[PDB]
Amino acid sequence: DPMVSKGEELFTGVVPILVELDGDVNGHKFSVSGEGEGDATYGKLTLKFICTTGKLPVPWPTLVTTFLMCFARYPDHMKRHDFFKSAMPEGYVQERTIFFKDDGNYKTRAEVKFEGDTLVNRIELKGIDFKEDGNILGHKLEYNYNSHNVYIMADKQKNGIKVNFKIRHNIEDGSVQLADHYQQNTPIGDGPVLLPDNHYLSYQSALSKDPNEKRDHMVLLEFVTAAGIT
Repeated sequence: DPMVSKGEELFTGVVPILVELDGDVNGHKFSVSGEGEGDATYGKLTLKFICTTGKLPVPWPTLVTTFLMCFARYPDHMKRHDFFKSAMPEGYVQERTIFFKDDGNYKTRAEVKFEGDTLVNRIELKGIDFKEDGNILGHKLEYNYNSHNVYIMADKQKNGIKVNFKIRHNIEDGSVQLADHYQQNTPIGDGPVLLPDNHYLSYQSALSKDPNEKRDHMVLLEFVTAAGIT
């Protein structure tokens, strides 16, 4: 399939990644930069993020889903369903509204595309209605992350896809904070894209720190694999 071979071709080796994010949550403005690489053949990503404006006003775990589905590993028999890579190199826009249960919500807009040989993810984030002593602004989330499934379905009306899933953030008291994610992806180019049948992506994530880094940061490792179609 010429289309599959196209995107595939762009992600055959290790691809350098650049991440830039500008956010504002409850009047607190901040910026974050991230770098790393992705290897779609194995569905692996490795990134290091640094808050360049000082201390991050929100917990790092809350930004994991915001900070690259195009690096997912799609089994051979599911390659014709890989919307993410078919939209490259022009890219796609990834929009979300993340609802934190009993708390505020994030509104994000990201552009994911190639700039030379580098995959860039430019993000704008707006957080509103957060409680001053809730789990987010109160920094009560643990520095860890659970495994989750992301459900994908076509949105032929917009020549793109709709995505939905719930994240469970562990709270320091043993309880959990739910984050409902509503997502929409549309291509940037006018070119054709692959619209998939219903399926999902399994995500495994591990968070760490760089013992040598004095700046507020986060090291993220992700494993992503497509599934749901026999």
